[PDB]
Amino acid sequence: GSAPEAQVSVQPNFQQDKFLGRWFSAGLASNSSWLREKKAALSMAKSVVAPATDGGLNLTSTFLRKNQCETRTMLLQPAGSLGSYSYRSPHWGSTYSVSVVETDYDQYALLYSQGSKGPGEDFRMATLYSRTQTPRAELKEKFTAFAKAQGFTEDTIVFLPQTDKCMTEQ
Repeated sequence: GSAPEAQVSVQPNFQQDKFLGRWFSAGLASNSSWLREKKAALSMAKSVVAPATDGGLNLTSTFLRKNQCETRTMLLQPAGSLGSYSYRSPHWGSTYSVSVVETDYDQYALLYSQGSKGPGEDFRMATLYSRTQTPRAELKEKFTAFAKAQGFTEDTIVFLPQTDKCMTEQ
């Protein structure tokens, strides 16, 4: 039948090693009311990408709320081709393909999460992971203009600031 590989929203022959690492919260984009109700609950956010034992990817996401920091692990599998992984929670029954459109850890990275459930149904959600601790108003304009070019407005774009409220490591 068909052949593997599928650049649905991934990057070229990039090195997955230059995509991992502890990423910090920056911004996001999607279509839902919850996206707004979450902005008010802004807090610590740290996603650490790590190779999965099942040849996939296990990233740990940090989150703060009510003076409490809880970590969330997610073991994703390969989508036929490295540089891309889809999360499938059997306990719930929801699939989501995660791809990497762009990556520039030196400043930020572009993620792509697709949602599918039932006859068709498609969802678009981009994740901008900022590895820098010094935002640039010029980049903010570069990001806003980018999402704008994709026919998307601020109404479908959330902001995820970064704050050292809690952390620990060697």
